[PDB]
Amino acid sequence: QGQTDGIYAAFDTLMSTAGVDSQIAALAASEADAGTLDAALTQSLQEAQGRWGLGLHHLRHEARLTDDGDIEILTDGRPSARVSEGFGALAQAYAPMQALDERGLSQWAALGEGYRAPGDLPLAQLKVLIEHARDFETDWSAGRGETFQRVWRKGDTLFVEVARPASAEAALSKAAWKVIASIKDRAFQRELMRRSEKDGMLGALLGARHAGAKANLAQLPEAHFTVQAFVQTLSGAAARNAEEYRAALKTAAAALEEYQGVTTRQLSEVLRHGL
Amino acid sequence: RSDITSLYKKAGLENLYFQGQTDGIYAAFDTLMSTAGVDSQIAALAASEADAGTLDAALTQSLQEAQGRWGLGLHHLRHEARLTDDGDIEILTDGRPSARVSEGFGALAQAYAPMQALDERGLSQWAALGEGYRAPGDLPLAQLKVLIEHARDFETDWSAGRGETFQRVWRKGDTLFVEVARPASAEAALSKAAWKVIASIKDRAFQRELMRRSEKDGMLGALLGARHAGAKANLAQLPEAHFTVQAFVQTLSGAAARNAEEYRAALKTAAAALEEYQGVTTRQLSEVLRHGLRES
Amino acid sequence: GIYAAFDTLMSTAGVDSQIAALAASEADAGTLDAALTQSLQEAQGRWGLGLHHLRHEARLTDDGDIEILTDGRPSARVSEGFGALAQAYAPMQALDERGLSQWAALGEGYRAPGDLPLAQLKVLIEHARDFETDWSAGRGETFQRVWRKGDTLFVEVARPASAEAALSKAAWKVIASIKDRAFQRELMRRSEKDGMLGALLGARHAGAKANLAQLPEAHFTVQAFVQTLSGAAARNAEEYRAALKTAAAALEEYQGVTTRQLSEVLRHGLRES
Amino acid sequence: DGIYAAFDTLMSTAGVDSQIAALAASEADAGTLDAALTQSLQEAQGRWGLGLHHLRHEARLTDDGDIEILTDGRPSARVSEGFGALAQAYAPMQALDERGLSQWAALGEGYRAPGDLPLAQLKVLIEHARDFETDWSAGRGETFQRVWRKGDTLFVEVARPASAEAALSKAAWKVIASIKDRAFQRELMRRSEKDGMLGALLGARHAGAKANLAQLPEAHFTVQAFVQTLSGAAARNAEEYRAALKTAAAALEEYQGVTTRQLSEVLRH
Repeated sequence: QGQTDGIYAAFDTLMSTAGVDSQIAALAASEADAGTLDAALTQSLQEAQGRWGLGLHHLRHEARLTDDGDIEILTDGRPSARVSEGFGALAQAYAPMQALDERGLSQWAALGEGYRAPGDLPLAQLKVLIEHARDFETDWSAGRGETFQRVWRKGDTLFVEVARPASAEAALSKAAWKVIASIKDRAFQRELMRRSEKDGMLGALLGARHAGAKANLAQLPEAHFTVQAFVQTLSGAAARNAEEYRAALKTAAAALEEYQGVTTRQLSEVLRHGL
Repeated sequence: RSDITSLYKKAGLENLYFQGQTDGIYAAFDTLMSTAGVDSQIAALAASEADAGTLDAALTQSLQEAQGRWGLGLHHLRHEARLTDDGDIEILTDGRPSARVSEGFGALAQAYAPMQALDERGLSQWAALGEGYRAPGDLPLAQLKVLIEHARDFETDWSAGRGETFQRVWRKGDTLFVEVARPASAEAALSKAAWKVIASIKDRAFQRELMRRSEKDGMLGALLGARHAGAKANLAQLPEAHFTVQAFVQTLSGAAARNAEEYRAALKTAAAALEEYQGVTTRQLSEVLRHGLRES
Repeated sequence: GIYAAFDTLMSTAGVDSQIAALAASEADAGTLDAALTQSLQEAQGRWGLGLHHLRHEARLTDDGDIEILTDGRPSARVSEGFGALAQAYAPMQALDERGLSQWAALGEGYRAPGDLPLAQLKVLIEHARDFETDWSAGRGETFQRVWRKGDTLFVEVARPASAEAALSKAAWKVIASIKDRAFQRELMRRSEKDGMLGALLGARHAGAKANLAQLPEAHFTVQAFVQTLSGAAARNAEEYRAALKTAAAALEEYQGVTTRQLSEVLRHGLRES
Repeated sequence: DGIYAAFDTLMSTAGVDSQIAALAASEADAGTLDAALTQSLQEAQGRWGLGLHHLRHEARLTDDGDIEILTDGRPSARVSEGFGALAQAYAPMQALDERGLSQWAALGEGYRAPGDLPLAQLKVLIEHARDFETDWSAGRGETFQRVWRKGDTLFVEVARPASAEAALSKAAWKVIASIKDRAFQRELMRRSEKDGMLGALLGARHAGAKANLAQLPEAHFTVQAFVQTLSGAAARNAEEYRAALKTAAAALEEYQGVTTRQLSEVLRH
């Protein structure tokens, strides 16, 4: 038996947690050769990995269509999960692959086994690496505004990663907190904050019905995946220029804040529409 | 006739050169290796009945070490040597046959020439790590320190070093390679060895005779009683007429390979070893040069 | 002053220009300019730089200098140093792997093989207008070529040599002739760290090492000799062959003479040290 | 005002189909017409055998409407002045020897190789020399030949000298041998012993009529030579030269043959 096409909307919804607009349901109606879909699915998955912050830059990520219309997610050519299995299935397939420190930062090297420079490396020395080394990679270091950052290079491309780890459940809940906190009507704010004692911060925002809220509480991809990182890349000459590097670092930090605000804005709109 | 006299003289000198050498293609390879300062003892392995695989490994390891001395600039190629069924030794670069030792040493030099890319200083223009960025060879040590401590595979250009040398450094994986070079043609090396011989003569009369000759024909010609280029032709079959020590590669690994001060120490070690190897010639050639002496 | 500097520069080619004496004789500016240009052209025919296609001139300047021109344009002034002269010339040269010039003496056009059958070269010498052969080997490890310009046949024989090598050879002659065993041995030991010349001069340190690089002998040396035939001789192939022998003899002579004179200069400086 | 046809008629005597009148009738400008006039003149000079290779040949127009002829930039003749006028302008510049061959060197001042060089030697000059020139040497079939190079072009000239008067006498001969009445033929062939072939056909008086009727350029110019050129690599290939030599000899045969046949029709009509 062959499955359905809700699979494509589900994948789009998964991608949206990473800040990626994949438009796979639309491409699916274009009736383009599977090759086109496999290419689009894989491209989107790779962007998503850049932002989820699981720390799997060393793995080969790909997604393909299957004989029964399913979407298969693979790492290093090994199947990890199918979208039809649910979002928790995928995040749980990924979890054993991670190596995290007590801050939630990946301890895997983007370039793989080898030497990594220390995170506290002064800019004066990092500039020498950028200008005159070939491949190199640094460890995490503290950044501005409670972020963490690292840089590495592979071949022609320089990668600047800025991260602020958060569990999906806590990012989601904190987003609901921000929606409630930024209310001007003290009475309405108080009513919502009291409702959350029994319904939860998110359920208090009244997504829909009682069971409908459950449908929007435990199976949501936002409860399994969230934006923890942003990766900004430079190529060619730009990849060996310290000024371009600094600019990319500022860009990555700014983009990180923007993408970590999506859940708050979305829940804010939900509350607006619920009134 | 002049060609028969020359034939006799060349054969006499060759008999003297390979007197005490053991084995045939194996002795030829041992002498080839001795030009690079490598004591390979391949004939000894063959005499001890070692199996063919061991001998192949020995040939290859010795060839690689020698490539680190000859100064050809083929660090980017894989060098192998292997025994063949017809009694030869086949020399390969990147897995492709390039020469056979039975064809002579000038043939080996000719086989390598199309692969070389030497600048006007005699230094190779090829990167040891192949296509890719190379750092300036005159970086401040404070910046080269960063590359040595924290980079992965990196490479610098040649620059002058202390004592009329040239130097560069690169890292491949776990190993830091420190190369010190002072180019010198095989012919110039022969001239220098003959010079050391003449300079060491203690009989002033004979020494001044040799010097007098060295003004018209060369240093080597003075020793061999021959005009220049005649004296060279007499040695054209010997490996010393085609290969000599032009460089020395000192390696560091482990923690020492990310210690800038160990890098600075390795430069001095490599330069010392280079000067030592370039001050002496092969034992065999020395026996040849000192044979046709009247006085001591 | 400058006149002696020029005479020295000319002596590196075996050319005895005698400019210092001519100026001391109160010769007029024209006579001196003519002598400077004549000597310079003779020297160009022996330095082996390979600039036969360029016109070489030299002339006095008001401020006591000598200006050296190629194709009528200033190339260098003597007061700037001999390394500056060699540097001025270097961009104009095109030396092959043997040190032989790749330029055609006649400029653009066809050049014949240098290994051409002698019976055929005879035809070119007898019946051609302007023609030119490429380089080829000659007698006694020399190289040779020939070309025609109008009524004159030019036969060039070359034995390329490095100026620093000839300078080293002269220093070696001096050391080899020292009659004081202890001192001779001292210099021979010193010549392994410092060079042959550096040891001779005591040039142990920088600055001295740089000063011995400003010698004209460190940049120019006799590498070739050009023999000319004109009139009927310029179309007689046997006269051409004779010219090869004469030019080779002249080259051997000038190389030997200039090295011997350099040796005597260095020895004199040593004794006066 | 048939000046353009007159130039075409002059070019006809060299075997040159100049088609100049075709261009003037087509509103060609003075630039292209001067180019056409000069081009045609130059190749005609190659075949007339005048021996003026060392001079620059140029043909420009004037306001009155005539092809002014110039050599080395100096005016020499004008078409409106007649064809014999042109031949007389050229005569003082020529230097023909006792064989009808020019003594002038095509390259001008400088060494000229002797004529009778073995091909083994000439091969060398072709392969390895820069500019060179040879004197005249006899070829096959009572022809004469020489070769010279200038820059990147090799010039191979083959000639069989013949005066215009000889051209006319040969045309008249060929006409007479066409006569199908041996009696009339025998009378004419015998009359020629005192009048010449041309006089035999003139029929009134040789000495006078042959001069009074000298209105056509055929009385002043004919084909004596052919110059074939090679350039680039071909100009140093001994085989290309050898082929060019034979081609030029063949072409000369053809052009003298055609010119004779054309004279036949002119004399028969």
